[PDB]
Amino acid sequence: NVKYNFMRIIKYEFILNDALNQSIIRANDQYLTAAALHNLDEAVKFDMGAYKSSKDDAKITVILRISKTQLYVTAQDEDQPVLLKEMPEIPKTITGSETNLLFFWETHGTKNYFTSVAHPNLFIATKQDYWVCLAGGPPSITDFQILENQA
DNA sequence: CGTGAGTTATGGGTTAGAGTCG
Ligand SMILES: [Mg+2]
Ligand SMILES: [Mg+2]
Ligand SMILES: [Mg+2]
Ligand SMILES: [Mg+2]
Ligand code: NA
Repeated sequence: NVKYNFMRIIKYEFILNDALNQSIIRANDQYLTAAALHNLDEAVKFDMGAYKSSKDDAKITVILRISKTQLYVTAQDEDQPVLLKEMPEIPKTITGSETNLLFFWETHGTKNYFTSVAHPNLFIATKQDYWVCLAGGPPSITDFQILENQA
């Protein structure tokens, strides 16, 4: 059906801050969480890879990688934590169930939203005292600020 | 450093137009 093809990395080493000034950080080895940080060196740094679709998608599709690693952000289902998936190289071709690696990246001003290609009404979301999850919206926080050049 | 008339559209350059590329 729909196929996604990797173009290139379009953003290196950025930080995601939610609307509450909380940065995404590593929770353990599997998950991410969010926390208010004084020192942004504890914040995860991300790379963003752009994909084209085989059809005229409305919003650009991206993959999110933890910078200087082989760990890619992967969606599960609603209210479940995103998973860090280890991969030898960035996937050149994505279709079928592997679209859980991909997100539509939309901006509303300075606000950035990442919706699962596998679940287009679910967002990367932070929730107090819990891991970064897929969520439909409030009370979860779904709008992020992108802090660039944070290597 | 990235193709080949496509999703040609774009937040963007990748957007022209078959020819560079090592
Ligand atoms: Mg998580
Ligand atoms: Mg494609
Ligand atoms: Mg997804
Ligand atoms: Mg989001
Ligand atoms: Na489009």
